[PDB]
Amino acid sequence: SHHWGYGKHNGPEHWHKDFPIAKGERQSPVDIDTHTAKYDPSLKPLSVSYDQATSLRILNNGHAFNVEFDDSQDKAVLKGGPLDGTYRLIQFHFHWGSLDGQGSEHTVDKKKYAAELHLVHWNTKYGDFGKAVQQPDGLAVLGIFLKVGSAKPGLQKVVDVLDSIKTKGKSADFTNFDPRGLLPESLDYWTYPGSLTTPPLLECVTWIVLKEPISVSSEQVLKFRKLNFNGEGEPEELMVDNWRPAQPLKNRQIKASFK
Ligand SMILES: Nc1nc(Cl)nc2c1ncn2[C@@H]1O[C@H](COS(N)(=O)=O)[C@@H](O)[C@H]1O
Ligand code: NA
Ligand SMILES: [Zn+2]
Repeated sequence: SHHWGYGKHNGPEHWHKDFPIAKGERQSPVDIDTHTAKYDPSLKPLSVSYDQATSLRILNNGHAFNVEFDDSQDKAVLKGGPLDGTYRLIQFHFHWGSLDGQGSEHTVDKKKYAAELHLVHWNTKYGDFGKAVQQPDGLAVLGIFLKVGSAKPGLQKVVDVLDSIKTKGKSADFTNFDPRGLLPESLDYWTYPGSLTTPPLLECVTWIVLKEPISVSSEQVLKFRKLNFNGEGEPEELMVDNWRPAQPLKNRQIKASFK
């Protein structure tokens, strides 16, 4: 069993030893250089259809927390933009910092945001998530940057349950949460082919990164930083800086949906 994390001893610079694809040709995240990304007038409109989303549970996995959805049918899907076909929402999670100046995985002209939200979807033509991650077009991850300013009301239900899942392996019922409340106003985006940003680092993701960040309050993000990487009763290691830094772009082009 693997023992990866974000510390000096088991962090991103170590991952390549168990997961050699870490040094691959389409690794994520990347820096988005806004003056090199090209507007692509042929990107179709992005369609976020979350009306029938069914959230189930929230889990501290020792790396982040995941809000899990019922993906047994087409209840919450992402279509359009660069995507062919239908991608089903399976979960969302975040990456964040110890301080507001770092936390995001993607960067924008080298700017790091305080946090990044990842809504993870799988291509329904592959039948299940485990089959989808074996395909170059198996996943679509919608990435949303968080900056610290005004509170995000649609996030507070998440923040308030975190006290009940402080430590690794803890979960809580998390029904009737509406992920539409985490979106910015604009769906303008950048897109590029990449990977999972955690082990196993599989090169199966179409990344769609929204240009407009959402604002969250310092109180909201401070509560993210009170979670623990450790399990119950173990010495406290605060769950902070659970982000992978930018990876080489290699032979890839980042496309913009907007001028
Ligand atoms: N052992 C594993 N096998 C497979 Cl098959 N998938 C896995 C995985 N461990 C994590 N995942 C997924 O990868 C996302 C992280 O990557 S991210 N930041 O969204 O790019 C996580 O939340 C999960 O969905
Ligand atoms: Na916003
Ligand atoms: Zn992620």
